[PDB]
Amino acid sequence: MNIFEMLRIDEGLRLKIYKDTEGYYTIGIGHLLTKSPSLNAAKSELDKAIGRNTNGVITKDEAEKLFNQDVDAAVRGILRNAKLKPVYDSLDAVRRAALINMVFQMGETGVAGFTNSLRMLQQKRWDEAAVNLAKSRWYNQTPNRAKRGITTFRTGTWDAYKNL
Ligand SMILES: [Cl-]
Ligand SMILES: [Cl-]
Repeated sequence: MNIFEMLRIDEGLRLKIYKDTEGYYTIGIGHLLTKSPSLNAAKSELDKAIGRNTNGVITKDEAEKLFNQDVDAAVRGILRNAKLKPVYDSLDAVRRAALINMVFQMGETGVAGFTNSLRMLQQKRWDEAAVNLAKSRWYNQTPNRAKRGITTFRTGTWDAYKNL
């Protein structure tokens, strides 16, 4: 298991523009296009992202290319973030993947906001961090996904994703 396989399980793959859990236009493997309510605005962002007149539909390879870019960006946002970097550096390989997943899902800003949980993860207080992570809009709005990430931080294994 690795970050790519992990996120692909969590986000799925869709080749036509769709609306995410928050109702925002997205495509591919969880690639957010825009927060705007306009489909045209989404189609325009899509074309700009792909480099061609897509008409709201992309191919598998194009989906994968956005994905590779998105993971890369997530990793880079963590390393440039003063609050995130130290946490990430302190963690083992499996848990690092969980942190990338959260950033990919909620942005660097969103995660950096989990001040207390981050401090607990840095301290390696797994059970405590897991309890703190659950006290969030993130867990209440997308519980199954959040549970998978929380278990990963708790155990340091890929258990929550094997079978999926
Ligand atoms: Cl882009
Ligand atoms: Cl969920």
